[PDB]
Parts: sequence; structure tokens; C-alpha cells
Amino acid sequence: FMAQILPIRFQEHLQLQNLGINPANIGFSTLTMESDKFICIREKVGEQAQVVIIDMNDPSNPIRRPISADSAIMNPASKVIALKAGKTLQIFNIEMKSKMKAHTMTDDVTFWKWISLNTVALVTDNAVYHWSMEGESQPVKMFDRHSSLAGCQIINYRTDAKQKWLLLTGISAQQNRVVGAMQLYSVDRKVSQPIEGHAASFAQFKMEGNAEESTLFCFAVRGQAGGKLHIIEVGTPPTGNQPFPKKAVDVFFPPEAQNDFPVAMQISEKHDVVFLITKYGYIHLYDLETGTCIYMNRISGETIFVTAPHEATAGIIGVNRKGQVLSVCVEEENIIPYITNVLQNPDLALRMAVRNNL
Ligand SMILES: O=S(=O)(Nc1nc(O)c(Cc2ccc(Br)cc2)s1)c1cccc2ccccc12
Repeated sequence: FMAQILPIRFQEHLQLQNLGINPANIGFSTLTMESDKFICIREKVGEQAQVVIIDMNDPSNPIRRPISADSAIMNPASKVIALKAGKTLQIFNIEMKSKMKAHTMTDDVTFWKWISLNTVALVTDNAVYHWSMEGESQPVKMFDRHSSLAGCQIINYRTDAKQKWLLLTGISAQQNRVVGAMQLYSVDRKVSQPIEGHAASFAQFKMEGNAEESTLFCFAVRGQAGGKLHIIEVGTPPTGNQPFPKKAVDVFFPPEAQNDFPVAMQISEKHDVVFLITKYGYIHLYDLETGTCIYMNRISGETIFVTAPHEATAGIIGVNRKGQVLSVCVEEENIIPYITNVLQNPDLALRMAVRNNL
């Protein structure tokens, strides 16, 4: 019953191979998507290093230039790009064709990412730094790396909106298993906590009855107990708030997907829904308040290796290994019908309508 309506809208936005990208460069080491505004690809054509910027508002006109960099990340919003070569980092203003700032690190930066409109996080083998793109400031060390992530491939770093909670995520091969290792750091406490996790995100959520938003930490893991997802408030509730009761739910994997595991998460600011993507190209939806699983489906035939928030729909946008650029968001008009008649969870249907963010 109601087999035809879905709680999500799937969209294809682009096929990068149709825009002249070599499929060999459609991967984590050469293609970045730091927000839904831009895709940046490093390509070696003949002997020439080139960097291609796809403006998602004008994608059929990619800009391609000879630029030598080990890594290239567009600003989430501005026409500004961070470039790295060896231990030397530069931030460049594209629109004004001008160098903004440069810095030479002592240690190699193995992973970097824009964490805000104006700040780029730098991960080295032993520490994490934040670097403002503005003014004269140098990178500032935020914390030292926990031994539990030693030797990991770093896969993500992110913060809460207030930049008081910092999360570093790595994976390692333990025999034939991919084991996720996170470090959660409290700026104010100066304390780290090691956490077995594969994908996470922070979120701000206003509980019924509270005047102030709660800062939530959501992570998903496939460990020895199977797939689990946790939704936890970090630190102490804002003055006047009740605390958010911790939620813990299973994360399902079908029998034919024993080697699947979580790889990405984004949280809808408008809908209070967690989007979880797996290595095999499945998407899951969970309610942020309860952890309730809303929907699961395989949405991509290829691994989706990078994601970002999709701002226009308060959804998730990603790029798969073949170059499909795809998004998923809540279908606002069919979500409650689906919850009512397919999930048959009227409490969730009621709570979503009472939030009234549809
Ligand atoms: O749009 S650009 O400004 N194109 C450029 N092409 C060349 O050749 C540039 C050369 C240049 C060297 C030194 C300075 Br200072 C300024 C520009 S800048 C640009 C700058 C930085 C990174 C880019 C990556 C992909 C596409 C264009 C890029």
C-alpha cells in the first residue's frame, strides 16, 4: 500500500564525465566538494597539472587552468580556493586574482577541509589546526591527535556550529575489516574522547519544551555488534534546558551486504532528519529526535565518496565514482503520508506536523 510514494526526492544534477572530466580523477584524492556550490577536480593532462572548478550554478562552463597543487579545496561560499604544495599552503581570491595568505607547516598536512565560510581545518599526523582565511593570522592548533587514530586514513573533520566540539574521523584496515576511529574534542574542557565510529555529524535541535537549541552529536558505526546509530547531546544543556535523552538505534545491512559500512552523514537543519550514506551506495533516513529509521534504499550503483549539505532542499548532495552528482532530500508533501501509511508511526507523523517545518 502507498508503494509509489517515497519520503525522499532523489535528483541527478550532473554527470561529470559529460563535462570533460576523466573518470580516473573522480575520487577522494582528486575531487573535492566542500559545499554544494562548487566541485573542484585536479587532473594531469599530458604532463600538465590542471585544476578544474565547476560552478554548480553554471556547470556547463567549467573553468580549467594549469595549476600545480597536491590538493585543492574551494571555499563553501566565496570564490576563494585553498591550494597545497608540499608543506606550503596558499589561500587565493579567484575573483580578484590575488593571493590572500600563505603558510608553511612543519609537518605534512594529510587532510584538510573548510569548516565554515572563513576557516580551513588542517590535519597533520599529530595535530589539528584551524586557519582563518581573513587577516594575518597563522593556523592555530586546536588539539593533539589521539593515539587511537594513529596510522588511520583520515576521512573527515567537522565541528558543531559554535566550534566548541571538534570531531576527527579516520578508518583503518584491521585484517579484512574497515574499522572507524573518531576523536571527539571539547574546546572548553580540553578533553578528547576516543569513539569507534564510521560517519557523524553535529546538529542543533530545539526540544519540545526547551527555549534553547540542544547541540547534538550523531554518529553511525558498523562494529562487532553490527550497525548502530547514536544521537547524544554534548556537554551541558544551555541554562533552562532539559537534557536530550540519548538515542541508540540499529543501522540495518541486508545479508548480501556484509562488507558495507557507513561512509557519510549530513543532517537536515530544517527537517531534523539524519541522512546516512553507506559504502555500497545506500541511503538511510533517521529522525533526529528519536532515532527512528524512516527509509532505506540503494540510491547509487557506485560508491559515493564525498557529500555536503544541499542547502536549497536542506538535504544531502554527493558525487559517485562514475561522476554522477546526486542529491536526496525530504519530499515535504509526501513525507507525512508515507510515515502515516507505510511506516505507520503516527507519533512521528504528529511530531513532524507539530514542528511544522514542512
Ligand atoms: O581562475 S584562476 O585565478 N586562473 C589562473 N590561471 C593562472 O594561470 C593564474 C596564474 C597566477 C599566478 C600567480 C598569481 Br599571484 C596570480 C595568478 S590564476 C585560478 C586560481 C587558483 C586556482 C584555480 C583553479 C582552477 C581554475 C582556476 C584557478
